[PDB]
Parts: sequence; structure tokens; C-alpha cells
Amino acid sequence: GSSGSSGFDFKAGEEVLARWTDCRYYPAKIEAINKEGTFTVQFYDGVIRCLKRMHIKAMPEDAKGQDWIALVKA
Repeated sequence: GSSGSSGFDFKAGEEVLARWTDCRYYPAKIEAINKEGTFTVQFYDGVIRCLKRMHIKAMPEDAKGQDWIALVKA
């Protein structure tokens, strides 16, 4: 526990962040899941590589927009 539960949904075509040859994170998307014991991903440049879950993260709501966090009905 002690780390939240706000989301964990991952699928082929989902947009994500990943660590690259450069230590900074960058906008990417999932191309495949467990297909080669790894997560295949594609970057905005068009390049495709395979990584572990330990090098990939879900992007924030600020990277997508039009969210509903703390905007419940009344």
C-alpha cells in the first residue's frame, strides 16, 4: 500500500511516458504488451523499442487535458 490506487490501466495503443537513451521522460505510446516478454513502445519521432515496466509510467492528466478530477456533480 502507502502509494495510492488512482489508476493502472495499460493496453496496446495507450499513450504513456518512458525513459530513453536520455534520462528524461518523453511522450510515447504502447505498441504491444508481453509479446516478447517486454512492453514494445513508439516515440513521437517514429522509432520503436522494447522495455520493462520499470522504465515506463502513466502520463498525468495535465499531458492529456479535459479531465474531471474534483469536478463532481451537485
